[PDB]
Amino acid sequence: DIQAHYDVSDDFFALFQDPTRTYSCAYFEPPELTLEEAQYAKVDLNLDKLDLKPGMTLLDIGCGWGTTMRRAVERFDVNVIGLTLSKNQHARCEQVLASIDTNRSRQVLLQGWEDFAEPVDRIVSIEAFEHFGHENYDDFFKRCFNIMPADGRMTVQSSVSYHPYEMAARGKKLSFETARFIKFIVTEIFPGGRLPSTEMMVEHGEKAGFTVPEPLSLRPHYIKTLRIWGDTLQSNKDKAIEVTSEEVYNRYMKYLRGCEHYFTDEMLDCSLVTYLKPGAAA
Ligand SMILES: Oc1cccnc1Br
Repeated sequence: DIQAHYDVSDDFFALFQDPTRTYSCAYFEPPELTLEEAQYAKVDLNLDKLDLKPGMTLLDIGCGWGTTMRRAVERFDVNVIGLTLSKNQHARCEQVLASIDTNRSRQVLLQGWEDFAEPVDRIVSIEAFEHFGHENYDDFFKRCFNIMPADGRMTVQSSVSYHPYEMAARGKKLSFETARFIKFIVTEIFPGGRLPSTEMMVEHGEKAGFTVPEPLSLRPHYIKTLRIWGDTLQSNKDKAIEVTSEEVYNRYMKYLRGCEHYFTDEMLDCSLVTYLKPGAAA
């Protein structure tokens, strides 16, 4: 109920996101890409790590509006299974996947990874991990390990914080201030969320039996992403307030400007972590 109060219509998000409605870090490689092109570049950055071969099945955990799954089918000629908890995203994904000219299997399930136990070749998860909760991390990596073959690979892209000990080292004043903003994100933007640390993402993966190379930082790309999101929301103030309220407009400008600030101050990061099964190709 208190959390439900923070429910926001998809129409609001459309007033600050690119036409694909991607609600995650873009990849500005090369630097001159538009937000929309950078969102396709981020999908490619993830898929290009997964050693995907024709006829494999890719699981997308938190499949959004289906952009990742569509690009995987079109680029790699693979079957796809998407998991989402959003009825609207589910509806859109079925139609996105049905639209694709292919013989490959395309499936979208209105459920979480907890209830998913089908064999898959590869797994991608782009900024859903912040919504799982710390106590679920061992079950998540065990599930992911067990449903993949000997050459399995997974990418998880997640916003991350630092252990309070690490935060204290970079200024106490800045340490408490960051913790408070994180509390705001996890209360008002992603209610019930939890930012993991990169160390947590890595060590939970290793405990489950994965090889974990050095994670890729997307920090500078998230700064560019949040700058464009904030500037776009600000340019649509009138329409955003009209579609929601002044409260919600102020909340999301605080979020977007705030994240840009703490990413620039290197008190937040965004990690793309690769998880390799022992039999993964070299
Ligand atoms: O299973 C979950 C949990 C949270 C967010 N998305 C998914 Br799919």
